Amino acid sequence: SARKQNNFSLAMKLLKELHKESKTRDDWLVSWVQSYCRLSHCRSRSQGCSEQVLTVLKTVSLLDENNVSSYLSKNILAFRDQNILLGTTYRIIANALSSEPACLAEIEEDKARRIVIAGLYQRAFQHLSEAVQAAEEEAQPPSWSCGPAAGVIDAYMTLADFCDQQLRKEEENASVIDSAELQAYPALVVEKMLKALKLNSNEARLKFPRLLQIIERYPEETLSLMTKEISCWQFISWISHMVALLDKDQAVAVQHSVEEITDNYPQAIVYPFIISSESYSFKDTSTGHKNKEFVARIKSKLDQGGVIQDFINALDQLSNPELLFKDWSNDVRAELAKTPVNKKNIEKMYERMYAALGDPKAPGLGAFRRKFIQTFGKEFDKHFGKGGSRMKLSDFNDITNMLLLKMNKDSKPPGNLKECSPWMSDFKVEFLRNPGQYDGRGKPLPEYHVRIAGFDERVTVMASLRRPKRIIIRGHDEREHPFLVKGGEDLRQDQRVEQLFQVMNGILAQDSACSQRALQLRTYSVVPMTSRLGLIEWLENTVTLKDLLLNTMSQEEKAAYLSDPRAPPCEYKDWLTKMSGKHDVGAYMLMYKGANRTETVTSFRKRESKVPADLLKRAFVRMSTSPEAFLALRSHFASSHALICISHWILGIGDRHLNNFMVAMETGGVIGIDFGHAFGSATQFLPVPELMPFRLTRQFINLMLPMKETGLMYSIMVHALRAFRSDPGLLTNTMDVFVKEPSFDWKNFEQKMLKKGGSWIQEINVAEKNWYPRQKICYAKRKLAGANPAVITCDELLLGHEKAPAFRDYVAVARGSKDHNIRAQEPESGLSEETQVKCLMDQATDPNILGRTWEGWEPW
Repeated sequence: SARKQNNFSLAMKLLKELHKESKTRDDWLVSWVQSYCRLSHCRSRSQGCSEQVLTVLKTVSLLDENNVSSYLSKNILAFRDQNILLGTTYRIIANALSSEPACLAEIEEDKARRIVIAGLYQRAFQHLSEAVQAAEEEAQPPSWSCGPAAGVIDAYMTLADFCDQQLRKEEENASVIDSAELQAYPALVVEKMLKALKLNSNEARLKFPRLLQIIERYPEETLSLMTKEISCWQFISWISHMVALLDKDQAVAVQHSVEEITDNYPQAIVYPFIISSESYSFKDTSTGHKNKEFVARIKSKLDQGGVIQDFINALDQLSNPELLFKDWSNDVRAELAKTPVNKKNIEKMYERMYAALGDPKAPGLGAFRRKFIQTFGKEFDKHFGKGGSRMKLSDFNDITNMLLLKMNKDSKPPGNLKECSPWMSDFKVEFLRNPGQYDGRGKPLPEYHVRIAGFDERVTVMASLRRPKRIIIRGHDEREHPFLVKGGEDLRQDQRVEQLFQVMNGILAQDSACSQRALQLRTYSVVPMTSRLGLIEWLENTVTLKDLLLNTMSQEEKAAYLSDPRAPPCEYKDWLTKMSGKHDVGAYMLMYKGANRTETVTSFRKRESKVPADLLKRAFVRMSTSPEAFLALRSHFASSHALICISHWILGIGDRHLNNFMVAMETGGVIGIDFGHAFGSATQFLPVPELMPFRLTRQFINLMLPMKETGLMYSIMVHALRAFRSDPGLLTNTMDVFVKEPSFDWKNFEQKMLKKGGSWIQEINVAEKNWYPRQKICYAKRKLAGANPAVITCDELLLGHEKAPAFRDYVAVARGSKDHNIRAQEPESGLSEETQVKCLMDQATDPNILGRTWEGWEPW
């Protein structure tokens, strides 16, 4: 139990006090696997772990043979011993081995081949990985010996994870002998898999569909074993991933999941219901028509008692008007350029809408009534009487901006309260429906389902871009539950975002340091629905901190705050127009001189951002009823804010404005809501050249007051990194599948755009046929995950487009600005553990990289 301690020297004296004591022979065995699980802990070193292995390997076979002939435990113990052979095989990247006479040859080849130059320099990887290949197969007898469950899983997994890193390492080179050994592993992926899983490590199933297309899939391994899956539950979390793939993905291989979906349709019918609708896609050709017709009957297997969905959809449509217009003027115009598509695709985009406008007095919408459209669709029955009856002309693409604008001046008058005349509110339950939300955890768990107990007629509009509309679901289990409305949003990437996010805080559990001081990161449950719509969960008493800044001005310092924003785009926009002629781009490539920039931000960010350093902590005295809980919630304020800069950086930014992650009034805590841009796009993309990793506003550290030394405390970011590196597979294997997979995520992010506006969306797809990375994201992404510092070297390397002016500034700012200020020159582009963070916080408040920036992005 001493080994629990995450410190090191302690387990050294204590091995000695159990190593001496001899009276039992089996005591000394546990002392071995103790000393070697100890060996495993120090293996988090760089060369130290290897050294420990070198020392333990000399004494691992030293007394192991002597102590006992065999044990169920000895065998498992043998498996553990084999485990350290992995610490041997790894690490040497063709480097110069330090001066180790006598010791190296003696154990490099002789201790590696059994159990010179012909086998090492080019082949030591094969010598060592075969000594452990033959050692791991000697962890197969736990499959034949019955026992108490626990030990088999520990090796089952670690067996497999040798082969994932085997296969992706194999995704770099190809030969004939590697392929014969590569034909010995991939059918061994399913065996370590399953084996009556009792503790879910779900990442493995997900990598596997990729394994069925990269080679000729294995029907039998997938047919036999996968029906014996429970040998409860587990049918869930893997929810959406399969249905997409089975219908069209993987051809015939994809079908093996139709025995999956129907070995999982019966139990928990409730969940895929909401998605499988969205997962229609399409079906093609001949041998799949036999199967397309099959799951089309699986569709007939779920429309029963599922006759309630159309009504729900009608209600959402009745609910919004502006979202439809913007999902209309952009989809209509310009997409009729190129080669004209008058096929079935462009005619249905009508039926989604132009049929939702020719039927408000017709049976299409006689079953799903609206009231705003009742007048509007009637005001729209007339204009569509002339605009719709078709056309098929291309010069009128530009003329549709006249009509849209006219109806925009007719769509802003309405949008009023109540809105219980659109019916959907007065939907109720008859004969017990002869409910929203779902549970996706592991384990059986029945009675979990909430039941909808009608709505409340009252509603709330909350103005923000798309103008969403808050909702309180009134519910069965004697409680309520509020929701929000985003019917234009493709809630799918943010879906996996939170999945990857409790992958995150699902690793913050297990580290002694992280757990010690209790440091988790709150997130919620988006619920996507049928691609064209979706809703979102809504906590209480949280708000945008921007309002904690407005109401703290008081009409006094608000007459001094009315113009406070005004101090940027008056005094800062003027300083643009002197840099170059006024416009939208900012002519930021012309923005030159590196000290002039530092002048206007050391001068104007001081004079301005000293007004809200007071105002901030002054919004922090109101929060405080008494002077003792103040040092708890300003405290938890950082407790949260540090877990996000570090976190979002790994994710690919948070890009969240002062209204895009919200603070909670009651207990601080900064759950972040914005998830539009991801990875490098927010800076890699040309339409908006914006660069900064996290956000650290000059008047933020100001809040902490005399927190100038370091920041976030050197505590936050070091517990942070440390938890991120210690287990690779998870965070790693999660993003790697998240990409390359969904068609929306890539090349269709050009389509995810036109969000703010549309002037950005053009000239992207034509200039971005070089945005097909997959292999240059993830590799350079995992070196990010903690394996590399660089930080600066990362961004320049990240952007492909020539940067005559922009690239120099980024390189100049990342290293040059701080390289005469040494925050960026001296940290190596090779490796450093926590150094990269010290500058990471640094390479943000540098007034040089704060100067040339975006307006409204709250850059202070």
